[PDB]
Amino acid sequence: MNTFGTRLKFTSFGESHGVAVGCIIDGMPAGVKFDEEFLQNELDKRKGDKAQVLSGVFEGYTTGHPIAIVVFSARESVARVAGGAVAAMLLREFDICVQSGVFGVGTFVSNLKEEEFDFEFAKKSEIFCLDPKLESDFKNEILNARNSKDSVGAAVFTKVSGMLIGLGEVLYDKLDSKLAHALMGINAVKAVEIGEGINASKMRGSCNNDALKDGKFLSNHSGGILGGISNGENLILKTYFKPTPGRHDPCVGVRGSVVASAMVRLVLADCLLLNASANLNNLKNAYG
Amino acid sequence: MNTFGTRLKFTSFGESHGVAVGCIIDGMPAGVKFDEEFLQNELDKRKGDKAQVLSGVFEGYTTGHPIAIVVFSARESVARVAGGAVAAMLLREFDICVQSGVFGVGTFVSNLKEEEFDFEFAKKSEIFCLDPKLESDFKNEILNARNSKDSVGAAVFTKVSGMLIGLGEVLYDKLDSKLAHALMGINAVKAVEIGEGINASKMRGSCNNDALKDGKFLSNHSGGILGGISNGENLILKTYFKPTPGRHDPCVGVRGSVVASAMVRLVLADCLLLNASANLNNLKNAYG
Amino acid sequence: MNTFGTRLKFTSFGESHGVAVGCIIDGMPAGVKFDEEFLQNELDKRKGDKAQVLSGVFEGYTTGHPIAIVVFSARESVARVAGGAVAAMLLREFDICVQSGVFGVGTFVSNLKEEEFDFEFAKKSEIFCLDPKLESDFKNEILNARNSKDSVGAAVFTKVSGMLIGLGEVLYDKLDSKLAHALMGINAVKAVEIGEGINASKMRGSCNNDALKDGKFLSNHSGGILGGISNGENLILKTYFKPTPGRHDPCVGVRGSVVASAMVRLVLADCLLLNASANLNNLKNAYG
Amino acid sequence: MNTFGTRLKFTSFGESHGVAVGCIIDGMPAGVKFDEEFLQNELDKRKGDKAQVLSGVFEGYTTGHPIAIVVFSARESVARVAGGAVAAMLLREFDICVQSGVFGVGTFVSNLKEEEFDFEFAKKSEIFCLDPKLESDFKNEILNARNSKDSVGAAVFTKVSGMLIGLGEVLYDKLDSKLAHALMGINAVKAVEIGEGINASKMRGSCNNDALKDGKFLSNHSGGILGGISNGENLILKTYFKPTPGRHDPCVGVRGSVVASAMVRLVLADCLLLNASANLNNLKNAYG
Repeated sequence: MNTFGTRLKFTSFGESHGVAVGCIIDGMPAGVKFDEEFLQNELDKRKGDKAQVLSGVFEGYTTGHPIAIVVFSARESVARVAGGAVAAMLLREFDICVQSGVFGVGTFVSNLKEEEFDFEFAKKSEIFCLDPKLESDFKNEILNARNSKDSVGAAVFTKVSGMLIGLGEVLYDKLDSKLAHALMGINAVKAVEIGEGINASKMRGSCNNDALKDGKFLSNHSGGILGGISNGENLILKTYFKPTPGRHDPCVGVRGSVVASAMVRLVLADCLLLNASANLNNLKNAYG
Repeated sequence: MNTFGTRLKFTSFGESHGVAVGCIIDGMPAGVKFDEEFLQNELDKRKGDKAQVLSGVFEGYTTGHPIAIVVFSARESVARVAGGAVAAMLLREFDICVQSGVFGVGTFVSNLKEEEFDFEFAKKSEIFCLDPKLESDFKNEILNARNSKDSVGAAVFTKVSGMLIGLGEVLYDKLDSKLAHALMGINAVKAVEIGEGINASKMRGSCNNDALKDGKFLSNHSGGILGGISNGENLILKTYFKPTPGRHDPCVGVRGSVVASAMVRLVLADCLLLNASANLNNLKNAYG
Repeated sequence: MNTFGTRLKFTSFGESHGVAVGCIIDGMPAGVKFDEEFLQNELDKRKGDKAQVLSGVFEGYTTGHPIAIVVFSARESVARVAGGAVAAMLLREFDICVQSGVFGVGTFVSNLKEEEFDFEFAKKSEIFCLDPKLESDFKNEILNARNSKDSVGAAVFTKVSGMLIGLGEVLYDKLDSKLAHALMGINAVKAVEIGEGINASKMRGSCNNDALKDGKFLSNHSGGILGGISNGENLILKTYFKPTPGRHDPCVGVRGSVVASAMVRLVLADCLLLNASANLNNLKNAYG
Repeated sequence: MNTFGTRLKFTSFGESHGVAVGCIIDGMPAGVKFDEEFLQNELDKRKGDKAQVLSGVFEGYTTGHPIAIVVFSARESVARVAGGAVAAMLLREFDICVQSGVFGVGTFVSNLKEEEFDFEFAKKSEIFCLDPKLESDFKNEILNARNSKDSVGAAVFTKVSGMLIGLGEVLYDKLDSKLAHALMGINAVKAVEIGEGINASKMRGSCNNDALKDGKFLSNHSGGILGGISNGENLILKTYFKPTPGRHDPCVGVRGSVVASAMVRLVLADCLLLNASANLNNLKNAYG
C-alpha cells in the first residue's frame, strides 16, 4: 500500500532509475493558501530536486482536488516530505505548528528539559541540534562514524504547539496510535515515545497525573494526549533512529528528523478533517 | 471507529450499564479448529464473564463468516482479548506463538536478556513476572502502591516465536507500524519498543547490524522486522504502561500485558491474510 | 465484510438459530434527537421483533459513539432497516426525506409520471403501491403467484426530497456509485436506474439536457445527480427486484422497497458527513 | 477520492493543462507477464497518447510493487483504461476474459440474444457494434446527431467469460455491488443491468430460476451472480449511457464501452485477490 491516512490520504509512487519520485495528497479542503515556497524549502531540509505541483491548486489556492506533485522502490523520504509540507499548509490555518530536531547522537544524549530544547538553534544547525552544548559532540560523533566507514543512531524530538482539543478518533484511530504508526513506519526507527515515555512506566500515579481543575493543565506528563485524543497541551513525541544499515549516511536520524515532522504533519492534518463532523452543531454550521 | 485491521477487521461494540461487551471478527478464513476453551481461558487471564460465541462457527470449525461474540464507553479490554483469542486460532495453524509478561514494575526493572525472561514462570505467576528474582518486589511495589491509594507503571514484554517471513505490507502498513499502532492504542501505554529500541539509537552500525550470509540471522537487534516486513526471527516488542490514572487497579500494566498479546495477535493474523496473494504462484495454488 | 460506508460505517452481525440479528452504526455525530419510535416503526414496515438500542445514545440524544442495536447467515434485512432508521435521524436534521414504494408487479407496471406516484397512498397500502389504479392488480398478481406456489418480481421507486447540493465524493465515491452499490447489493436486485435510466440511452442531448441559467433546474432527467454529486433536485432511483428464488415470499420486492429506503438512507447520511470538511470555510466554522 | 478497490487499489491523478494523465495500480501480485503492448493497444481503442510504465515492473514481469503509469480535473477515462489493462494481465493468468460493445444507439436497439451479439464483428467495428444488421443505423444515427450539433445515448454490453466461482465478498462488497459502483460511476451512465435486468422484475420465479442439479447451470438469467458471488456462468452486464451533455462527442457511449471494460476488469482482478485467503487450505498452500 502506498496510500496513507483515513480522510487525508497520502500516496507516493516510485519511478525506476530514480529519475524522480512523486506523491498525491487527496482530501485537502479547497481554498487553502498554497505556499509553494514553504514546500520547496522543506524539501531542501532533508539531505541538505525541485518540486513541481501538478494539480489540486489554481491561482495560489487549493482547489480541493488531489494535489499531484513530482520532484526530481524509490526514495519515499522525498515524497513523505513533499506531502507533509502540503499538509502543514492546512495546519497553519489553525496555527498548529510541528517542529523536530536531533537531541541525541550515539552515546551523546542531551539531558535537558523537553520544553528546554533550543528550536531556534535547531533551525540554524546543520544537524538540527536541540542542545547547543552538545552540537559539537554530535558533529564529531557523526564525522567519526563516517570516516570509520560506519554509522550511528540518533534520537529525534518532535514538538507540536497550538494544539486543538479532540483531535483523534477514539478506539482504533487514536492520535497516539496514528502517530506511532507513522513514526515507527519511518526507516531506521526502532522506538517511539509520547511524553514521559518509558519513564512513565517507573512512576506512580501521584507523579504522572496531570491535573487542572481550573484553567489549563498543570503538568504535561501525558505528552498532549489522553484517552487517544489531544487535550490541548503541546505534543511531546520522541523517535529513536538506529544506525544506518566520505559517502552513504553515517547518521540518517538527522534527515529522519525532517521526515518525522512531515509524518506528524500528515496525521494531524488528517485528524483535523476527521473530527470535523463529530458534532451536529459543527455540521449545521458547515452546511450554513 | 470501533473496527480494526485491513483484511481481518476486529470490531467491538459497547453496552451501557456495563452488562456486557461484545466483538466481531470478520475476515477469518473458513475451516479453522475453533478452540472455545482457549478463548474462555484467555479471557480469565485479564483481571484474574463467560464468552458466548454467537456465529461464524459451526461444528467446532470456523465457517468463514463474521464471528460474533458476547461476554458478560464499555471496557474494550474484554473485547480486545476475545478477538485476539480467535485470531490466535488462525495463528496456531502456522505455529506462530505470541506470549507476553511483566518485566518491570515501578523502579524495579529486570535487567536480564530478552531471550532470558522466564515465560514458564510467567504463566504460573499471578502477575506474569518474567524475572523470578524480582517477582517478590513487583508484588510488594504493587501492594504498596495499592494500600497507598495510588498506582504504578509497568513494562511489558511481548515475544513472538515461529515467525514466518514477509509478514507486513511495505510502505504504509508495515508490521512494526501496525504493531506500534495496536500497542500505543492500548490504555495507559506511553512507549513502544522493537528490538534494541531506544538503545539502538546509541549504537553504531557495526554493532546493530544483523548478518547471516549463510543459514539464518546471527544477531536479532532488529527485533524480527527489517524494512517493515518480518525476517523470520522472533519478535521482540516492548510496551511501557504508565500508572493507572483495596480497589481500582494499582498497576494496570499487568492486565495490560494480556491485552498487548491479543493486539499483537490480531495484527499478525491480519498480515498473514494480507500477504496471501502477494505472489502469483501462491494465487494459482490458492485457486488450484 | 459486514461493514458499510466511508465515514458512517454500518455493520451487521448475525446469530445462528436466528434468535435475533444486530447492527452497529459508527460515525454518527453526537447530539441527535434519537427517535426510538421512528426506529421501531420502520422495523414494522418490513414483512408487515422489537429493537433494543444498546448504546451510542443517552437521555434521548446520540452520544457520538457507536450505536449498538439488537432486534429479536442471519436475515440482514432486519439489520439494514434498523441501521437506515438511525441514519434517517441525522437526515431529518437537514430535512432530507427518503421514501420508496412498489410501482410494478409482474406484467403490471404503472405508467405514471415519476413525480406523480402517490406516496400518500403508498404509506397506507399493504404493499406500498404508488399507483392506486393498479393496487388491485398487484395484490391479485401476488396472491396468484402465492397460491401457485411460485414467486414474482417487482419494480421499486425511491424518491429523495429536500436534497442538499454537493453530496457525493467525486471520482470513486460518487453518490450514484454508492447508491448503485447499496441497491444492487440488496437481495433479489438485478437492475438499478437513476432518472431517465435505460431510456436516457435512447434520447438525444437536446432532450436529456437539464438547464437552468436562472433559478433552479428546469427538467430533472438527471435524477438529481450530475458528475456524481447531487445538484439539489429530488432523487429519482429505481430498483428492480427479481422473483424470490401460503408461505415463503411470493414477492420480496415489497419488503425490498423498505430496505431500498434504509440503504439509500445510510448512503446519504454518509455523504453528508464526508462532505463536511470539503471547504476550509466550513472547517473553520466547525472549529469555531 | 481518486483511489479504487479493496485489495487492488487503482488511483488516477490529474495534471492541469491536460498535458497528460496518470494512474497507479497497487496490489498487483509479483511475477506477472507484463504485456505492455496489450496495454498500449487498449489505450488506442478509446477515442480511436503513449503509455509510459514508470514502475512496478522489471524484465517484463510485475515486481509486486505499485505500477506507476503516465500517458500523454483531467480526463480520467485514459487512466481508467490504462489501469484496467494492467488488471487484465492478472485476469489472463486465470483465463478470465472481459469484452464489451455497443448494442444500442438512439432509438436503434439490437433485439438479439445476449449470447448472440457478434464480438468478432465488434472488434473490427469502428463503433464496437454487436449486431451487424444495425451497424449502419448506429453510424448514421451518430453522424446525424453530430451534424445536428447534438448528441445521442447508447447501450453497452459487457460479457465476461471463463468466470471462476466465489468471486465476490458477500454482504457489503458483493460482485454485483462493486460492478454497479464501478459502472454507474462512469461518465454519462444512468442505468446498470445484470442478466435479465429490469425484465426479471416482470417475471415469475418459475421462469427466472436457474437450476442445474447435475453438471453446470441450465439457464443464465442471473447474469452470472447469485447471492453476490459469481457462480461460474458468464457475466451479463449492461451499461446504459445518456447522450453527451464536426467536434465534441455525439455519442460517448462508444468510448464508454471501452471504459466499461476496464472498470469491470479492475473489479474482477480485485475480487480475485480478495477471495485468495477465504479458505485455510488455500492459505496453507499459499505459504507452502
